[PDB]
Amino acid sequence: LLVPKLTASVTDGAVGVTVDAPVSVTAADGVLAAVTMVNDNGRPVAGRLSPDGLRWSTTEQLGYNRRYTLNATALGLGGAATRQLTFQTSSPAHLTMPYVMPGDGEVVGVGEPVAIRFDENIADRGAAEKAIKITTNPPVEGAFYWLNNREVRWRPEHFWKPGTAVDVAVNTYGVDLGEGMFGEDNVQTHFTIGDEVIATADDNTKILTVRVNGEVVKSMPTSMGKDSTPTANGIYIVGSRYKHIIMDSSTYGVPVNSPNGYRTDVDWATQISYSGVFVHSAPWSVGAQGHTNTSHGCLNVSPSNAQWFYDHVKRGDIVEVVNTVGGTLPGIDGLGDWNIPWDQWRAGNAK
Ligand SMILES: *C(=O)[C@@H](C1=N[C@H](C(=O)O)[C@H](SCC(=O)OCCC)[C@@H]1C)[C@@H](C)O
Repeated sequence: LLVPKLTASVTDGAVGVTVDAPVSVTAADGVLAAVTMVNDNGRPVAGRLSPDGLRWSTTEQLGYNRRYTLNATALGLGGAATRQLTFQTSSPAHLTMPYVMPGDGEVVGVGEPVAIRFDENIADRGAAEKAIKITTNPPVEGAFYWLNNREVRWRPEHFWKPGTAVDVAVNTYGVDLGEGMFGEDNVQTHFTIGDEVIATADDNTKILTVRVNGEVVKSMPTSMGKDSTPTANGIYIVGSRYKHIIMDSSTYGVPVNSPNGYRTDVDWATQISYSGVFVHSAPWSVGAQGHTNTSHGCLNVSPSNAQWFYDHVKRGDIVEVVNTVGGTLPGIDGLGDWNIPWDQWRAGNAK
């Protein structure tokens, strides 16, 4: 003797409906005979009705600042039911776009953190972290930590195991990231951890030793930072690499015209900190390399050793500098994540 029932995921009259989720309508004691959704201009949204006729759902992205009208009719054996629902979606003050590293499909070293950089300051860090789904295989515990107002990083306690798949789903579209700011879009990346490559620069020997899966494969005489501009000790993540680059001290805050400044074109340069530490070709210091520290902070090595390093070291490999007269690389450098104690990194700084 029964009347079909409709259940929609939105209510007639709702405002600030968030656009992170599809809109659905379900029939009970009947099936769906017509479902249309239309924006404020009359333009159809459309979606998919399940084969059994019980569940309809939008299949495309719904937009910010829209007024949508949903019409639905369920026919039962015991009669009909029609509903019309009109609702408004979120109206952002601003949009932020995330950027993920490392690159999709890349193979990286064991020190590569997952990085989500937003193009605006994030007022609700908690909401951002909750929108980011990380899958690891083999599964391994990790945690988020913020390097600044825009960039959050995720990593395990220890260096990744080689062969780990890492999947990163940044599901920020439709999510309120605080003070009126909503994600511009979703982004996705997937990467894999490659060989373990750790290079150690010991100031006691002035040798940079590259170890691949625990074996020494290269031993590089090096000249590090002179006593007045020493190389900071600690763990550096390998970033980008250049056949040649102009090193401009202005990039890192220091005027070229200034006393500690510089502008020099160099070869075979591998970046290991945002503060501007590189491993690079230094033909002028070949005689100092292995003996005395002469640089601004860079790991000077021979031209063939620098090119070797460019060819054999990858994004996410590790350089550890030890025994220098300098301090420790900042944990928030950009490439100094591993210098923050796990207890502190785990507890995070979302609040
Ligand atoms: C390589 O020599 C680079 C260079 N490395 C350092 C560094 O270790 O930061 C310098 S000096 C920055 C500083 O504040 O030193 C203390 C002196 C008061 C610079 C970034 C260049 C060629 O990229």
